[PDB]
Amino acid sequence: HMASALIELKNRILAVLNKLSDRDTQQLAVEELERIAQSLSPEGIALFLTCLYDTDSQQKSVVRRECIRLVGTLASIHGDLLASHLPKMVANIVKRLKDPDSNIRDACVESMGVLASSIGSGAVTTVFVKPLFEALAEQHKTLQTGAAMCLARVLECVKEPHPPTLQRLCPRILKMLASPNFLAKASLLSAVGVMVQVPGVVSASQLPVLLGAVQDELGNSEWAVRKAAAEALSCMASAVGNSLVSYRAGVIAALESSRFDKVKPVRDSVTEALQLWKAIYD
Repeated sequence: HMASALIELKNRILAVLNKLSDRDTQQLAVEELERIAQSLSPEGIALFLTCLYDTDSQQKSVVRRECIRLVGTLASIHGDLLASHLPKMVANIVKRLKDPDSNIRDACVESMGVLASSIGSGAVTTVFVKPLFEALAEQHKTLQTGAAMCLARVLECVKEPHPPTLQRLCPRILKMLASPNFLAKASLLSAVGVMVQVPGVVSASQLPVLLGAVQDELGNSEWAVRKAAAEALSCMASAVGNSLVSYRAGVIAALESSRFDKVKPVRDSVTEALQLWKAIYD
């Protein structure tokens, strides 16, 4: 009775998902799919997700771009009633972090924001972050650059950020910054820039350690990692400057050197940061 309804649901969904391939029908098709998603049982949800997870797999770009968006769109329509699926959902977005396609990457980040804001205190935040760390541990660049961007988007969107679980994170970030086989330092630096702006993510006692870590990447030989390092320093200035006044002399000294950098984008970045660290009073 219900089970044959689900087969008929699948049929209706598949019928629309094929309209995502043709480009003139693409938005008709998403609109249809969002309408299908608005009226849906628990079991209809699970079926719908299923369909998204399969069509996710590796066959055309616009299609999996849009299936990733709809994982997001689901979350924002149903909130908590969709909560126990969160792990399969996260797992299925992280899987696509591997594609060296920035359209997919953008979709993946965006959806993770939506998930984080829409769905569900406590170790809800665990179910989002563990997969990203496992991703950052894997040795691919495309993957760890993207997991870095998701990690940022997630922390600034998460509705109820358990600080305890979030504060056990800074140790592993330090470790990834220290290692010289970490392939994504520039993006991970960016993420630190966001994380210090997010109340409750970095305990004040870990800020100084992390400032060291960041300031050391002004000596990296990837110029994009040095640029990112300056930028992260600017972020810590306007965000937590006054928390770090003791270290101010240090940072300005570092940057007074770094501003002579061979590479204009590094100079330009170091310049903004220097002015900002010079601007702290409070």
